[PDB]
Amino acid sequence: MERVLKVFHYFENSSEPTTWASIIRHGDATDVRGIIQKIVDCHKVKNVACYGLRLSHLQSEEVHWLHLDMGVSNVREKFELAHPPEEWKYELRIRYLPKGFLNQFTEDKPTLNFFYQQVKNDYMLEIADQVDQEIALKLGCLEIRRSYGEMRGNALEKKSNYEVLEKDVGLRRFFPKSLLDSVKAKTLRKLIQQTFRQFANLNREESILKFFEILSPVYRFDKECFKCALGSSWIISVELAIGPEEGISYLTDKGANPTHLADFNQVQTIQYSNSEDKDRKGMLQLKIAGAPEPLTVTAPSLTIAENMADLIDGYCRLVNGATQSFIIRP
Repeated sequence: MERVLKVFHYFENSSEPTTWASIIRHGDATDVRGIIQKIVDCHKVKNVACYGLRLSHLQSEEVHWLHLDMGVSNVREKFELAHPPEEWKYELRIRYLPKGFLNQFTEDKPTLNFFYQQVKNDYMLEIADQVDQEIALKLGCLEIRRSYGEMRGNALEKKSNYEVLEKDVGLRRFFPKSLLDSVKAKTLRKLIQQTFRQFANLNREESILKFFEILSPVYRFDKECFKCALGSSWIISVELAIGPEEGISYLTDKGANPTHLADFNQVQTIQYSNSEDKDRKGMLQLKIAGAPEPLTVTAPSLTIAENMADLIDGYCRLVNGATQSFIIRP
């Protein structure tokens, strides 16, 4: 008949951030696009094409982005052979960013907030413990500012208000533990009071935008990179960068900008297979309007190639007005 699927997401709700999720039924005709659409529609999203679905095994670090055309029941059955349902996590995420994405999301608050929460969640989890103290302070203060959006500008100068954050809410919701564990409760207070002061005047949008401005120099959230190789006979190792500003590009130096290969609007088709020989690499091949030869990518695994295929295809849908896939199947 049908089955129920928990899908975590970053649409804010008056509860624990970990517990932001939607429980949706799915039949045996339902596809991934269906799920996404269903969920984003509830929250009045305008930029529907920006969103994708990422499957994670809770034990291992492996990550699989589910393709929009794929059936839910088909894909769920495949992964449930490997490991039981409780070990998988399905979470909705923004993966396919438009050019000027921040400025655009400004006209779509649910999405701007979703992106903010997704990225802030990734920050806290990956690098907050090893970013500068000044940065970890600022980014936390900005969340206070946004989160307590009605609060006065000097309200944290009043001990008792800071105390609510210390004791009732917990400073763990805003700052990394490394920051909290060094510095004394009384010196941290004076640092937070003082840091918050420079963002006291900001509204919720200004807060969210300032967050990104401060985060982007020290943490990448505007593209994905893959170490793989280009060429169909002479293979060359590179680190591809795929994102809005650069389209498909490759990295060279630390500090130097990506070198451009091709924009998404030129990509005509996408196909991927596992290494076309005796190996376990993943081949990914693109037909591109303008170039004579197609762009043959060799990734370290089929999983990475599958994931690269989703990324590019997702962007192709976005950049054109498309709902058809640009991935050639059988």
